[PDB]
Amino acid sequence: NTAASLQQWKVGDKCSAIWSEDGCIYPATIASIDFKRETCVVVYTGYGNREEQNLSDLLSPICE
Ligand SMILES: N=c1c2c(n(Cc3ccc(F)cc3)c3c1CCC3)CCC2
Ligand SMILES: [Mg+2]
Ligand SMILES: [Mg+2]
Repeated sequence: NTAASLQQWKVGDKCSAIWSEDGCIYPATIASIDFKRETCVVVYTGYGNREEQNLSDLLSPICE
């Protein structure tokens, strides 16, 4: 699931996310989602590093 049925984000979606150390937003792909926790792991494009994010903190994709 019911949590997933009411969730906008899905594995593989493009989003943007805050890279907290530099205070700036960057493109990412959602690699994993825990729908109970409402957390995910994103893969930042180009760099390829992974980070946990709250689903609540994901942003609309950067225009491309
Ligand atoms: N692995 C990253 C690294 C940086 N950043 C920040 C950064 C700063 C300037 C820029 F043009 C692109 C990324 C980011 C990631 C992933 C998401 C954003 C800065 C150094 C490594
Ligand atoms: Mg719940
Ligand atoms: Mg669980």
